[PDB]
Amino acid sequence: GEYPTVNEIPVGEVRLYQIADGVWSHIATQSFDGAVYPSNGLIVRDGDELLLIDTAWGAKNTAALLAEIEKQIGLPVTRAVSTHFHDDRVGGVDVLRAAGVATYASPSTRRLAEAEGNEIPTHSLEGLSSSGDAVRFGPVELFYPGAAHSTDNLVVYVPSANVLYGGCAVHELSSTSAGNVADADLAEWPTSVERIQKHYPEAEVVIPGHGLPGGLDLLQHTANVVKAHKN
Ligand SMILES: C[C@@H](OCc1cnn[nH]1)c1cccc2c(-c3ccc(CS(C)(=O)=O)c(F)c3)c(C(=O)O)[nH]c12
Ligand SMILES: [Zn+2]
Ligand SMILES: [Zn+2]
Repeated sequence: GEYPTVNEIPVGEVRLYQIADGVWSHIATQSFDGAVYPSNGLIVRDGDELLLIDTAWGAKNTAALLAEIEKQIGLPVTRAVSTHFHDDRVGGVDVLRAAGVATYASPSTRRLAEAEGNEIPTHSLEGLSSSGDAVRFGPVELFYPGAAHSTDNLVVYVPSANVLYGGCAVHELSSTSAGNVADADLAEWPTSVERIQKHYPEAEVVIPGHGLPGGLDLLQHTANVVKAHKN
């Protein structure tokens, strides 16, 4: 019943967590540079189909994700959106594509994934190239807040449930630094978070790219930890 953590997640297994009616997060763990991390994605019911947001960080994790969705939900995943180009978002796209899932990302994400040697979603999401842009995609809205954790990071809102999935632009309340900042814009990140706060003031649940969901406080906390990292 509590939100899953690594201590409950061996690398290779996947857990789902009900967030709201027709909204789950998925949680998996992965090793990277000799340390183990959790990471989140999202599942949104789309009538009798499912929309997936982000892979489960790796090929075997993503296969395990699909099997867990079949066990717990039993509806087919038909589309997936990756919210930036790092392996915790696109690693497993090849598994999805071989399982019949149509994979999508912004052109920016596709270019960055290709340049870095990461797996590449098939379809380009236009209409997201300027900060503040939003488009509909099934039961969600996709929003480009500006550069933050990465230049291409997207945010996802589920209007039926007022669920804000921040992806890696948003950190959990317990965080003590801004995570993996290799590709970040620390100077722009607070402005991008401010755009998220102005756009989605009625968000009830906020989900970070890694760690525990909470409320709107995650947004201000993220700005605070990023500013202190920069300083
Ligand atoms: C898949 C990959 O993405 C980075 C990358 C760079 N180049 N290519 N891939 C990745 C690999 C390994 C670790 C991470 C983390 C991370 C998240 C939170 C904390 C705890 S905290 C907020 O208090 O600091 C952290 F310590 C690290 C992130 C992210 O922050 O989103 N992305 C990671
Ligand atoms: Zn990332
Ligand atoms: Zn991340």
